[PDB]
Amino acid sequence: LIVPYNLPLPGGVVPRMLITILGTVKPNANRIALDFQRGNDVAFHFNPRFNENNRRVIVCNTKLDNNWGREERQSVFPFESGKPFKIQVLVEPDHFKVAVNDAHLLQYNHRVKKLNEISKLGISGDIDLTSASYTMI
Ligand SMILES: CO[C@H]1O[C@H](CO)[C@H](O)[C@H](OCc2cc3ccccc3oc2=O)[C@H]1OC(C)=O
Ligand SMILES: [Cl-]
Repeated sequence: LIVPYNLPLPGGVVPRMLITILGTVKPNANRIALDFQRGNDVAFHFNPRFNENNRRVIVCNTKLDNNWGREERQSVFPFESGKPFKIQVLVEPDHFKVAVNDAHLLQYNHRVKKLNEISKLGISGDIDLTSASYTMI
């Protein structure tokens, strides 16, 4: 698939929706980003950074009216340059739940509450993207 890739989420997200992204991190990658969007707002930005001051960190945040909010940072970093990955995002009633390579990684409490209006997922960064799909569990 071509990156950046836009995956429509028809009628928005709902609890029990599972999104699966398969790809390979490029050698010498700098960043990956998943952006769940509500129009111009970003309800959930998930942003692995491979070199922030010589550390690897995952930054999560929300953008409202063009302004970024308070960051939530995770130091557990399961991505590896050059290697294949699987990201699964499970929508639960109170948070997005993220697993990488079948291991739980983090939860992100819903700040944007109109879940039915979060109707696009943007996938970008230094990856080769193999597939991006959703199903209901
Ligand atoms: C406060 O802004 C930083 O932190 C934000 C999260 O709190 C975003 O990750 C944002 O990134 C959004 C962003 C970065 C980007 C980088 C390359 C290409 C396209 C990009 O599109 C973006 O929205 C960051 O901004 C910078 C300089 O990386
Ligand atoms: Cl809202």
